[PDB]
Amino acid sequence: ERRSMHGVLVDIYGLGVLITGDSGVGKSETALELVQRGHRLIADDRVDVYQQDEQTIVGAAPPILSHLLEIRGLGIIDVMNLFGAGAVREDTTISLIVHLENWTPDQLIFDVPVPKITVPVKVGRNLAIIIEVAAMNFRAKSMGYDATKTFEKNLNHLIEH
Amino acid sequence: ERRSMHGVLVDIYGLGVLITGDSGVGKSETALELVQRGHRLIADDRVDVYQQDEQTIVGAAPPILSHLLEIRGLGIIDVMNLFGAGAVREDTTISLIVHLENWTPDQLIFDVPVPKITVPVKVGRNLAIIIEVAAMNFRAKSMGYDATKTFEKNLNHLIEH
Amino acid sequence: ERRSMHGVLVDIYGLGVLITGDSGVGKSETALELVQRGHRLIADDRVDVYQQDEQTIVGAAPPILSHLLEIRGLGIIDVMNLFGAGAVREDTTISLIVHLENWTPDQLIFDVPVPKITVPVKVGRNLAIIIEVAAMNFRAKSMGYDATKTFEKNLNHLIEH
Amino acid sequence: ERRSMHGVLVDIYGLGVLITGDSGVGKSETALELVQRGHRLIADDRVDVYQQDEQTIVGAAPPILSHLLEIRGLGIIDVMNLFGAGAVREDTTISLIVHLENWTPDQLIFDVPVPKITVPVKVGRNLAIIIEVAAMNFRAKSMGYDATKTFEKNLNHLIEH
Amino acid sequence: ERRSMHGVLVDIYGLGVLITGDSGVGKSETALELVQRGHRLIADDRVDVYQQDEQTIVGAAPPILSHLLEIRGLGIIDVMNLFGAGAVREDTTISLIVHLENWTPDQLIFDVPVPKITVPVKVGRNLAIIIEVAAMNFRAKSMGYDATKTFEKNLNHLIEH
Amino acid sequence: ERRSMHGVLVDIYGLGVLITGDSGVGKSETALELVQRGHRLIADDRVDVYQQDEQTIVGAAPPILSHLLEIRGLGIIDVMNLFGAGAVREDTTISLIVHLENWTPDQLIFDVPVPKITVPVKVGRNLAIIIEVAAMNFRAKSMGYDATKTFEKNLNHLIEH
Repeated sequence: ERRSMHGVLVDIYGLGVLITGDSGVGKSETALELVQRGHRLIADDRVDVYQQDEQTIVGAAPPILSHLLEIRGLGIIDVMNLFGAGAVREDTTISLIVHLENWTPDQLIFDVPVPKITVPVKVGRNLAIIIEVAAMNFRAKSMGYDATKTFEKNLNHLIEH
Repeated sequence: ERRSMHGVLVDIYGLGVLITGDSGVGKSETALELVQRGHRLIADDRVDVYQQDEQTIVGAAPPILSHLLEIRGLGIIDVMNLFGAGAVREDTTISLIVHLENWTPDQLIFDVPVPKITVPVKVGRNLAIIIEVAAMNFRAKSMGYDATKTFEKNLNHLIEH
Repeated sequence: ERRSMHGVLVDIYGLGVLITGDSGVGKSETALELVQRGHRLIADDRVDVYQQDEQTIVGAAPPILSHLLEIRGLGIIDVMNLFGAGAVREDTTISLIVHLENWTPDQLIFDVPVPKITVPVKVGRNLAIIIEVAAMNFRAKSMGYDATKTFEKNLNHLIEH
Repeated sequence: ERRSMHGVLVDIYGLGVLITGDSGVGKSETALELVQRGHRLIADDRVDVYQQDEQTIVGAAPPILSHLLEIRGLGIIDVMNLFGAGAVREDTTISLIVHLENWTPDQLIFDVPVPKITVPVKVGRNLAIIIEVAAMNFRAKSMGYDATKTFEKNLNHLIEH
Repeated sequence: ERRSMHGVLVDIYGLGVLITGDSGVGKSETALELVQRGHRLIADDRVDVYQQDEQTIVGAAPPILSHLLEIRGLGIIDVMNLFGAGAVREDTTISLIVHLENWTPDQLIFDVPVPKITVPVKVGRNLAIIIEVAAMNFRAKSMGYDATKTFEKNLNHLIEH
Repeated sequence: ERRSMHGVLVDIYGLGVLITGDSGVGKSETALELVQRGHRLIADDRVDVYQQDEQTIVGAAPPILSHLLEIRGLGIIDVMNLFGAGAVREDTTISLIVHLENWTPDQLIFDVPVPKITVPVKVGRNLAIIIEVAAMNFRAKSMGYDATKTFEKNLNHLIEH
């Protein structure tokens, strides 16, 4: 079977990232900068997921929404038109989700245990780049590169200075 | 004759765009990122318009303001100095206006019926790119490409799936 | 001797810039976009300064923090890993400081009279580019190019129009 | 009336530039990097000019060639498809022409006295950027900025050192 | 089983592209600009392919060559070091091959019928961008966008002008 | 005392690089792409060096040549005009030299033992990026990152696979 979720599904560095968060927070706008930044859009506002394996989930946009993105202030926008074929992608695996929230103090998952992170929304923060970094990073670990390793490496430096 | 208006007049993709909005909203700052992004500045803070035809209006900066842009925090700035000749332009036609506002719920015009749009200002929104998109888009339509057409095209897809 | 300060120390255009401001304002996030924008990180959150001359001060990161940057939402991040060698620098001279504040109305200095500027934090303002401009500008003056000169030059224009 | 010419007509910085030169030299390929670099394509391989004034000439592509560009190795290419609306433009004024030649030693014009320059083709030369510079420059002069002026300015420096 | 081939295997837009061509032609250098341009390197100079399905082939670098790239003039280079994690990728599917040749006049395939194209090497041609375009294009077709369709569309224009 | 040399002196990543090579090879053109790429020009065609220490040499342009660059096809060019203050720099230390040559088969130094490398000039090679890499690399080593280390690291992989 399949299901539907809110949020926009972009493709960053070939990494399926599903941006989620209470309406108005800035998911469509952020996905627009990401697309403008060379990344691929799959689904905006509403996403149709269809689990492929027991560890791999796929998402896509409902037929009507294809190649489209709404943005409070300009309304519906065809990214294919404005940016060319490299701004859209039919389907993709959701390898990570980013929940855009707001403010408080501070390795989650979701609907079929999928890597998830939550970033706060506040003045002076480019969500587009933070999501770009979030992806680069997630990808970096998969290869073994971790902040912890570098951190353990720095610690030696002192001990053995 | 001629007249003067508040707001900054940038040139995006050869498209005269006049950014307007209550002081402090971020018109000069936004025009600074647009310039840094390769677009041309014509007039900042105050613009002198002089209707050419009955359908074409032109705008320019008062002599003193030439090549200058003020920014709360750094004061007056000469864009010619910091970015070179490609960051400034003497005059230009105002083909579109963008009114930067704030928040509520939701094809206007103005002083000689000129295409106009209003975008809300709120955390997580790169006004510079939204204005860049606004221009690309306005330009796209003039060529026939519309979200509606793509939308009607998607609708068929289902009907004739 | 030496001392320690809060704030992040980036290197922009070979210009040592120390970003300061009440926690949460967005110094680490902003330094992350600057790094992503090709600039070099020296120290994040905490900086260790060691005056070289009576006019030249140097700053560096405590051994553990080396190559690292924390960001509310992704935690500790190794910029060397994500961006390569050109995103980090061991030490550097602090030629300018930028204090990120908020709101009110409106050529300072500090601990060994060092050029300083204060920029307000508010929606619709890319601190990363403003700091980039701040640096370009500071650098421009050192070469004689000033807004004042251009301003005096524009004034003639009228007088001798 | 109208006429037709060989060469590709790109739009750089809103400046109509008609690239010409013996087949195989690299006009289509170069116009492809320029388009990829954010500039607008008007006509490739063959251009249809139609003088507007006695000082202003306009050029456009024959209907079939619209939005297309051939490239030895990939054949016909639709730039609208690959790059979006901002990669094409219907018509434009030819303000400058650049003749791509080869080698020898060293302010021309043409068919209705139009500013013209000739650049040599040889290993280690990015024609795309040289044409970009050629345009920026042509534009810079129109505003008064000239190498000669800067040169006369440098000369004083010594005399009055 | 598996096999080995000459040429470099880059990842462009998530598209496995295997650049081939007589030594000295410029495969490593070109892959270096592509990496510098944000694309991922998998294997340089020598590639180890291992067919996954009967329609899908995979390629990777021999253990020693990992993260490395030789360039006549600088010798061996670690792209991970210079550009960060986003410049390398362990393995990938070879969806297309580009054979860099030279000169003569003018839909091939190879070892398990894989889409292939041949581009000529000659002054005034940025192989990096042509390969970038080659990929965008190959990808564009898979989605239905073709030069032929646009061409048939232009033809109507006249017939029904 | 002081002396003069041929070649152009650019500043890449704050690294003084002196490009040398038989006239016509493409030093000025290459330095033009580097400047366009955000790097700083110090001296073109002719450089005036003045040894500071016994290990540190400085170079600058003769007063007349200041801010200027000649390019076969456009003649003298003022980079300050076309690109802004960030395209020029008064003086700088020459930390590396790159000799642009041509073709044959294959850790030098010079006039006060200065790190030197020689790169071949041939179709399909972006000298601008190779020089950019050359600098990043030289800089990377100074920090300990070497291809050899990564190479020794890869070798273990097999031995201890």
